[PDB]
Amino acid sequence: ESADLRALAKHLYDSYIKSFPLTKAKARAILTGKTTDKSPFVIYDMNSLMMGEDKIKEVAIRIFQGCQFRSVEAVQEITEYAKSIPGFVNLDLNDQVTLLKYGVHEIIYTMLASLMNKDGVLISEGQGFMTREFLKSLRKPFGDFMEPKFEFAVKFNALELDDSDLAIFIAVIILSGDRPGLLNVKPIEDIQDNLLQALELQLKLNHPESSQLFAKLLQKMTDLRQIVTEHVQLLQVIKKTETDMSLHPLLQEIYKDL
Ligand SMILES: *c1ccc([N+](=O)[O-])cc1C(=O)Nc1ccc(C(N)=O)cc1
Ligand SMILES: CCCCCCCCC(=O)O
Repeated sequence: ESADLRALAKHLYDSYIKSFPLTKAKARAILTGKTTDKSPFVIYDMNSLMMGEDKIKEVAIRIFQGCQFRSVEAVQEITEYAKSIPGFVNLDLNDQVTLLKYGVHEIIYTMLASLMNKDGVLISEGQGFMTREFLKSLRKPFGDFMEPKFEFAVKFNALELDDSDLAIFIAVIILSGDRPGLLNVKPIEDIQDNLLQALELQLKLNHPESSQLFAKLLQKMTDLRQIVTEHVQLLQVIKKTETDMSLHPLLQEIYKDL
């Protein structure tokens, strides 16, 4: 019944709003100049960077650590959203951990796109805006850290998803079931099947003139999978380049053996 899928969609959107404080709708209002929201301070060089902590350890490292800790914050919100996905907390505890371990970066980036346009990314819960060129201008290893996220976000944002779409899409991601190590795959797939049904109906209702958006959105799951695997290699590069730099353990466990 369509009715139960709508209720699932409504449930997930509600928990998404409750777990993610900077929605795509707010981020768009911030990025496009709307009077519901206030203007970000735009970091685009070192000096504007050094005025940012007024208004909102070398430069590239300082930024990379803020990105690092800003990532843990996202994992916490994602983990809290996950708990609301019906059936998730009833799964084998070890499979929960595995679903999160693998899903978290594909969801963090997917929701991260909401904060991006081709020019840069919202930072410090939308109060800041660090330009894409300033990030690309950073020293050798960190200079290329965020570029592939921007490239993805540009293509992803072209789908023009709203938060109510993303809430279901993100749940679909978490409940994959093709994740390595999963002890009991069938109840995960039963959940994902319901979510995908929910996602599909949601996209047809919310984007009726958007042909095959459902298919096109699932295909984007390929780009996410690429980003995450690409992202871990540059992590290993920096751990060996900067012996002195400390990756958060919560994040370390995410990359442990992929
Ligand atoms: C930055 C630097 C390092 C890592 N990492 O080793 O996992 C991750 C990041 C990163 O993506 N940080 C981030 C993600 C999402 C947001 C957000 N949605 O606001 C902020 C920062
Ligand atoms: C999106 C919040 C991040 C705060 C500033 C830290 C830099 C992270 C980034 O470049 O995305």
